[PDB]
Amino acid sequence: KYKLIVLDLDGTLTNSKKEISSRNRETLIRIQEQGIRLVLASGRPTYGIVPLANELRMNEFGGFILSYNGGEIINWESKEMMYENVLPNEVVPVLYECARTNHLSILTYDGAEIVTENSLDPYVQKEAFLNKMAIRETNDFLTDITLPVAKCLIVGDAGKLIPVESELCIRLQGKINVFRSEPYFLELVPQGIDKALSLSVLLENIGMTREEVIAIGDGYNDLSMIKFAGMGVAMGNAQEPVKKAADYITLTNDEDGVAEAIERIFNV
Ligand SMILES: [Mg+2]
Repeated sequence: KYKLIVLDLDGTLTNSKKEISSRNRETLIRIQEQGIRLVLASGRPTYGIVPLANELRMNEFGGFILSYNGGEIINWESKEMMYENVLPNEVVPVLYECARTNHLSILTYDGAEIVTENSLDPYVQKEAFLNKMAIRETNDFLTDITLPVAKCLIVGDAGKLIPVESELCIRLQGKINVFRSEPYFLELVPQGIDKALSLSVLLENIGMTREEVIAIGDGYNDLSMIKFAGMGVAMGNAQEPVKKAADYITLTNDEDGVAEAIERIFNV
């Protein structure tokens, strides 16, 4: 029946320490050794997902990474890029100028580094810590980044960040996707890009149907993929409308809710 499991990271696969428990790690290696393919799907840049993919040995079992909210899909065994999307270059100065005017930091990603004009902003430091990426600070953001980029982030207290969200939603005329993940992280990613849409592109490419997929997540950004999957699973710490949309509600991330769901579905 089921052939593929898609997992969100923060609040889902990882615990409150942002680590993968021994139980989740061992159940996920087992189910892959048994032939089930794993997908990690996250807003994180690819570099922030890689250590986890390697810990789960996905490079050995044909796993996929869906990074940047679905903007990139990579086969982690072959390292072949299946789906790639970037922001229109011409929108980047508008993002920069809005951040500047609202005195908030903007960042983007350039290989192994986060690039920003303020490496001392605690929210920039938060994103770097989470993704284990060095920060390269610049005084000329637009000159010092390598374009095109898969995504930018504007960061700051929600009270200051929400009006930036509102202003860019209006000004950008739908040209890119604008939304907050954490309350202090404003995601700026290509138009249309979300986890379910990108999952659907993966399935079409590998010849699978959505009835063959389990998706597990917690946040409103996972709602669409939990509905799309044949078996949508909400974490016990999920948003209430996410729980209501799911086919199954599991335990919290800290309670190994991923392993508890997988073990009820498969015989490991
Ligand atoms: Mg999450």
